[PDB]
Amino acid sequence: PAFHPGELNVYSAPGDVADVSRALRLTGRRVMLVPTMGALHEGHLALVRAAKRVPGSVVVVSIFVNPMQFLDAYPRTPDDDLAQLRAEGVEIAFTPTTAAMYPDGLRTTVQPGPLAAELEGGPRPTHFAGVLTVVLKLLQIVRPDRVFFGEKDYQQLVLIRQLVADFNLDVAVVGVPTVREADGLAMSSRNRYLDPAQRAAAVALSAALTAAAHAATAGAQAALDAARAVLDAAPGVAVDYLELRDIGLGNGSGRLLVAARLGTTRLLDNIAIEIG
Amino acid sequence: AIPAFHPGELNVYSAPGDVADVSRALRLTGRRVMLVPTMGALHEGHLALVRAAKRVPGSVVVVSIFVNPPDDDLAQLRAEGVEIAFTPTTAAMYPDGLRTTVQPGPLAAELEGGPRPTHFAGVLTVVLKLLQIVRPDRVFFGEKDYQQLVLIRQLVADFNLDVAVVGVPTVREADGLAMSSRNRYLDPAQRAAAVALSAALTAAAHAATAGAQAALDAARAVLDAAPGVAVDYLELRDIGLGPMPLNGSGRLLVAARLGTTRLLDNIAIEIG
Ligand SMILES: Nc1ncnc2c1ncn2[C@@H]1O[C@H](CSSCc2cccc([N+](=O)[O-])c2)[C@@H](O)[C@H]1O
Ligand SMILES: Nc1ncnc2c1ncn2[C@@H]1O[C@H](CSSCc2cccc([N+](=O)[O-])c2)[C@@H](O)[C@H]1O
Repeated sequence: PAFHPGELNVYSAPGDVADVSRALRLTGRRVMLVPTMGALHEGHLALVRAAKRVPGSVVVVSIFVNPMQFLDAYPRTPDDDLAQLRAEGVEIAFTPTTAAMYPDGLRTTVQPGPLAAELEGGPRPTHFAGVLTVVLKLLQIVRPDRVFFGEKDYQQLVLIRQLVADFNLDVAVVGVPTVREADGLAMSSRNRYLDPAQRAAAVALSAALTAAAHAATAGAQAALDAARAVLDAAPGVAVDYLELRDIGLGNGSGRLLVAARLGTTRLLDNIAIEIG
Repeated sequence: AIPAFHPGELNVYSAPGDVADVSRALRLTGRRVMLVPTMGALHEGHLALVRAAKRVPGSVVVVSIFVNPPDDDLAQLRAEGVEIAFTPTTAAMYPDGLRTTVQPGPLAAELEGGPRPTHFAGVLTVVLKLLQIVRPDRVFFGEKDYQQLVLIRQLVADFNLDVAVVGVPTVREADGLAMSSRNRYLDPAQRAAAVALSAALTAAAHAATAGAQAALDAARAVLDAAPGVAVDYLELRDIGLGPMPLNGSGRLLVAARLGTTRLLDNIAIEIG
């Protein structure tokens, strides 16, 4: 497969991107991987820009809607995605087919640890097995020096660090802070599914979290009650969970995580919390 | 700084990071890294794996010795001209206990997975780890554990691992008995009866010109002629351990208990 530096090169075949990545590493370029499900927004572009700033980097952005972590409802805009990558000066997009990634269906897979059964995994007990299986595959195909994930999906980031540690993967996991709208709303491809009213109410998630982070000088109870009060004051926000955990998602430094529904649209957000 | 490596000597590393660093450094110097996973207690069967790895031009041979949850073994490797032994502790391999693991496909529940339903999840997890630590160009496994070999091929294909899996033919005693450290536990009567596994398989392989049923019936007759041999299974499958096709290549696998000693063997079969 051909590779043209300073241009966007799109490969669909795992063998092609593997070959190009290997070649590029051999010539001294450091391979950065940004796994995505497409429908790219500024949150994804922050990942790309973090990748870019690593000197000598070549940036691979994968776009794959992984059926195993689910599907028909997921936003798909491939045209726009590659345009954005071109604008960002990304040199490699990897856009594999389902058949190329899963020629044998679900055969060997990744079994995450107990964290996958909790929070996002509570009602979706196979979700993270899906995510970790695909991320492992992407990591083996691309063999990046570093792989970039958003903090917005904090439990996912934690589990990917677990995958990496547990399987001795020779990749550094880089967590990138959540990119937010002007009012604080965490950027998400799911935000498009909010009407004007729901969009207005949705600010309560980030407002609750930031209120909690500042309340936290008064202790964990204060922080949680501050967040709960903001969410309770929000018209038509239905809370699935609001949980304060250790940073590894098992007191002093923690992470406060929220998941809520606005209509049918389920939103997530989380924030660093320092107690005292 | 990259850990010390002395060419032509047995270099022993216990730290995963150390062997990772040396393997990476060596491959950059134009060596091809060969991995031979073992559980120690080495015999000629394991040496055959080592010798296969050694004959690859440019090879550096990494033999791991690890029991999934010594000086004699090292002497044998030294004598084989192996340059790297990797001897990690359980704590070094599992610093966070069992957390993320590999879930094999359904083949792992069959055959050997009958009595041991989680056995292969353990093997694939540790093999995946060793692969990621050492990043070998090729990894060597004996055909004696054929189902394990097939499952490792599935692991490598399924997770897109960039390693060649090399199956090495089973090394046998003079009478055909597959070499295994367990053979030592057999008393004379049991050791004599144990020959029936290999004899049954080789009979089947030659009977196979007359078809699959002839091959199975020949093997069963041989096993039926042996006292104190409790057959756990005797199965003819295709080479990937799916159902046997009407003709073509297959594999015949047997497992049996002699007292408390469980023995396995298997053989290539060509049907008709
Ligand atoms: N507002 C935001 N700010 C920062 N990062 C954000 C973000 N919104 C999303 N992201 C970040 O953009 C990425 C979204 S997809 S990457 C995870 C994944 C899961 C399953 C399958 C596959 N896959 O097939 O490659 C990949 C996440 O890293 C998210 O945390
Ligand atoms: N007679 C024989 N002939 C050829 N190969 C033989 C053999 N006897 C044994 N072997 C071969 O010697 C190797 C034995 S150990 S490698 C598999 C394993 C299992 C569990 C845990 C771990 N682990 O913690 O790294 C590794 C196999 O490749 C076997 O097929």
